[PDB]
Amino acid sequence: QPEPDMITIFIGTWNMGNAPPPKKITSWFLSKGQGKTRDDSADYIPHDIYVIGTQEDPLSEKEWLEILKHSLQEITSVTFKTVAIHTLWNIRIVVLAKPEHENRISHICTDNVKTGIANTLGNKGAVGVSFMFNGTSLGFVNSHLTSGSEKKLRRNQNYMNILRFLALGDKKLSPFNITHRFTHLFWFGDLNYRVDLPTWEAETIIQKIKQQQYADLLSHDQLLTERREQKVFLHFEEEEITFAPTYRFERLTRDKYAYTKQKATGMKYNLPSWCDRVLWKSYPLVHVVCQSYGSTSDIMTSDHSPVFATFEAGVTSQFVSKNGPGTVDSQGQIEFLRCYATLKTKSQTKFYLEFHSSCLESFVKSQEGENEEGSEGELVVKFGETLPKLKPIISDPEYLLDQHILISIKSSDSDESYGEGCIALRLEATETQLPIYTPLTHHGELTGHFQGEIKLQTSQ
Ligand SMILES: Cc1ncc(CNc2cncc(F)c2)s1
Repeated sequence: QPEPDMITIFIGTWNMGNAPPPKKITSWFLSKGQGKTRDDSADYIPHDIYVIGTQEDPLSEKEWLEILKHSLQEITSVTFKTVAIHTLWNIRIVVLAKPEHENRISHICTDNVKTGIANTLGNKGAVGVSFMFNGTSLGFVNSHLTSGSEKKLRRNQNYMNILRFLALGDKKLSPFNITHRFTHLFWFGDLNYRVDLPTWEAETIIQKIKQQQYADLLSHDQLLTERREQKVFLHFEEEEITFAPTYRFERLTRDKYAYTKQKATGMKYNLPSWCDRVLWKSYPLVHVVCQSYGSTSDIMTSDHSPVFATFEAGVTSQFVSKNGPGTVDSQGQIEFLRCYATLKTKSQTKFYLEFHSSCLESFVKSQEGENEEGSEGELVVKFGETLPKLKPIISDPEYLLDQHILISIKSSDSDESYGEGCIALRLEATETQLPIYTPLTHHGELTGHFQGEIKLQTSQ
């Protein structure tokens, strides 16, 4: 039975509004309703992995798992295995996988982050799950960010706290946050970004939604505008939105948006908004294709509608050779030529690099680079031809061309990372000098760039 080179992944996010679900929720897992929906001809085909994020979830873990498993069994006639479940307050993540994957999944991690301080600590934050699927690392984040139209900056701060402090994936990747630890990272939830239009325009917005004319609303969506301005979710993707705003509905229908200020809302307006979102970030040149992104129309117990997204994702096999794992494969090497880091720092410490990759026995430290002053007042750190030659554990091009090198540039004075990025080994040529490039981030904000050339030698 061959190992897969692709899987499909279902991502669901639903703010349940503290109400139990209705008896039938299958439309969620079938990607049926509004937006980019799944073809009816696929309804019996199970996804490989289902990741369910809830917010304001009133159920016990046992109660929700029974509903989820019975839903999937009805759709697919498959009894899914529980990979992980983790709950912080009323924020929950469930991961389910086809039984045939049970011995493909390992290194399961869970964690949570509580956002805010004093007043604002006690219900917002994030839960996450990571694991290895054969040779591929997968991370999943469900976050419930700060509410309210005038708190976009708070949401952005919540985002940065979550990516800094959520401890998932390989703890040996010490310089790297969750935005660099996984082949594929999915981040979803009630992100709570709003359509920024004046309150007086509520009925006009409702009109536009009834006409299915979303363009003049999406152009004011705070998540799209903050992402365009590089304030949040730098280097993440989101599918185009083609479904109506998923908040705030009157319960038990979808005919009415409930936007007016009430004592129950803290006298705040809740103009119709795309609160409920799915974004992803995959390593460079890894296959990932969104095959659905939409909302259900028939699940009406909450003031939010459920959101679904599905993906094709590239995966690799747990490779063994005569040599690696447990030795190098002398026939393989990775060389870096003419490399330099450009950093936004004012600091004047010397810097060194760390190269991390599961194609190495352990990470590799470089010599210090040569600092030069750049023409527009930046720091340029030159490595020239001084970088260590990296010795992969396996030389087979079928393995090595699918790998990635994580790079951290660290201060010699403090050993703190000033920037992290990732280089794909999926090159146009071997034994050939080729340009490489990554942006560098720290705490998920842009701090610089790394560029140079690579020369990859495989056994072929
Ligand atoms: C990484 C990014 N590149 C462009 C972005 C903005 N995308 C957008 C879509 N629709 C309506 C808008 F106002 C903006 S985010």
